[PDB]
Amino acid sequence: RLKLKEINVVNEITKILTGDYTFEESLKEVLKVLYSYLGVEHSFIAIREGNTLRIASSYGYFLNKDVAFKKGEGITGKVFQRGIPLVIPNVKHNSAFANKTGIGRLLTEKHALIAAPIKVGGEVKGVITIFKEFSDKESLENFYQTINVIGNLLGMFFKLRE
Amino acid sequence: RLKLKEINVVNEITKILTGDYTFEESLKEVLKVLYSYLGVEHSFIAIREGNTLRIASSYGYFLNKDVAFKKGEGITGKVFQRGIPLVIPNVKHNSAFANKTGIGRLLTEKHALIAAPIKVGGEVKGVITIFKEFSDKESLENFYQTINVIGNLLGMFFKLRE
Ligand SMILES: [Cl-]
Ligand SMILES: [Cl-]
Ligand SMILES: [Cl-]
Ligand SMILES: [Cl-]
Repeated sequence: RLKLKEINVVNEITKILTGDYTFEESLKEVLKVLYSYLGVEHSFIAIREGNTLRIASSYGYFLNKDVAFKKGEGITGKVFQRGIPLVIPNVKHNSAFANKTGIGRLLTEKHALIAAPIKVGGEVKGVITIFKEFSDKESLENFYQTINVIGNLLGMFFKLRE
Repeated sequence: RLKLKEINVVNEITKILTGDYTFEESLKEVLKVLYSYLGVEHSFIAIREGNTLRIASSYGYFLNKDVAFKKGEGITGKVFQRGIPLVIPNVKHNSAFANKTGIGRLLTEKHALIAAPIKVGGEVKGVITIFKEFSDKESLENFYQTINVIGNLLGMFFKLRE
């Protein structure tokens, strides 16, 4: 049951983020458990450097990639600017998908992209972006609720670590 | 749509808890938004002092009531002990309901009790307990996930405020 895995992964992420790991190690471990609990094969967390977004931690294909997004740039960039999420089914062939890392070639037709804002005091400080396969648009919409929760936990972690 | 209100209340709670309100005002405001967004008319957040839980904040019937729970004592005490949630339909008539606060006589048969742990580093530091009417076991299960999420946000907050 997916909901059961979602409950458990949220609990586990809270345990990690209330621990004493470094900022970078904490983010990395969150993405690792998204893989091991929820099957998220590729993901990253990008952090604001003023008006630009830079990948701070990654899992899967984004390892050893140094990428940046400007406000309005692609899916992640729009989420950064507006502080509202984007849920994009079959992203491989979506027009707004900027595929800034050539990851598209590595996706299938079922992969969706969900990008959610990370907010502190209601202001966007980062974005979490994940790729995961879905068979129908309804299951995708449900899954977004969980990724939104994780974005919020990350917002509290950003506050915690100043 | 309920899912939409749940998403919005989680965002709002994160905004409150990453702000600068006092510890007690923050907890109270969380319970206030549970009422305003999700219709939760009676609730409390209890915090661990030594090895006992004490009510730190309350809303509705629990206002101005001093109540302590020991590990294993009643429904809230069991969540405290095991660090796993309880979802009790028709709590008014449940054998494990200690009805410490005598709220029982004010509840209808439709009221459920949902109690979720508040964990820091995986250790139980408190419990959030809510009472709310439901018309079927199914919608109760969905609602439980959201209360669990709020317990996790509160865990982050407890870490934030030392
Ligand atoms: Cl840990
Ligand atoms: Cl009520
Ligand atoms: Cl009880
Ligand atoms: Cl027990």
